[PDB]
Amino acid sequence: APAAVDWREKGAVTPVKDQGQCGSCWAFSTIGNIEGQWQVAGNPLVSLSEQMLVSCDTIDFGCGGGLMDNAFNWIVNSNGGNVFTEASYPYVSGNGEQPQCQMNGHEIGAAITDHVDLPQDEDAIAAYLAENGPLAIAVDATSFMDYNGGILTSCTSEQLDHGVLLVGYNDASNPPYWIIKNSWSNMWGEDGYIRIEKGTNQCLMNQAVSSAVVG
Ligand SMILES: *[C@H](CS(=O)(=O)c1ccccc1)[C@H](CCc1ccccc1)NC(=O)[C@H](Cc1ccccc1)NC(=O)N1CCOCC1
Repeated sequence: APAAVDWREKGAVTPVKDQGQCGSCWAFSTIGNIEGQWQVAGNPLVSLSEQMLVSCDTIDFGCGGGLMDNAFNWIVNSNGGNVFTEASYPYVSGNGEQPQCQMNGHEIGAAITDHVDLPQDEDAIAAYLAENGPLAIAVDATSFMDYNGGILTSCTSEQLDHGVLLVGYNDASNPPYWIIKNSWSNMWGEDGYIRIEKGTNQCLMNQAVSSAVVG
């Protein structure tokens, strides 16, 4: 594994989004991972549709919550592997509205075939990230609620309750850190991102790391 990687610099990460007043973090985590896997496979970066998941994934609960594992399963087993573009199916649940599922002639932005789980092992996660692109992860978000910048070192690490996107790390820092894309707009945190220390399982970040498989 290299000393640092930042997939934003490598072209695999779309702008920061805003889930709004909807518990759809799990959909943003899933979609962010697919956006990265699709780009790393050699396709142009394209923003994909969280709304598709919020409205159409019948395993998960829309704004009531969900799991990235379920969302990847729904895409593959119920939507033919297809993921619609954000342009085709824009996000409208930010004020809590939850319209019926559309499905119908939507532009297909990406396709996946499966998903994989990573071990609860920060070194293995870093190596896989560096080779393969941004990863869906779960965290305890308790300490995110009052984040105002810098690197967390004493994150509350009690119970997973939020899905986010792991986009990089930097070991050449006191302390080493992960770089995480949140879905609370670009006004939150460090332009929508948070850094947490790497190597002390901050916020339970190692516990539920996954990635879609393209091709
Ligand atoms: C998204 C997290 S958040 O940013 O909205 C948030 C909210 C409150 C505290 C901390 C973070 C989402 C919020 C769900 C919600 C809905 C209404 C009111 C309050 C909270 N969280 C989830 O969807 C979590 C994500 C998760 C992913 C992977 C592992 C563990 C958790 N999942 C979740 O709540 N469930 C999935 C399983 O079934 C029931 C609930």
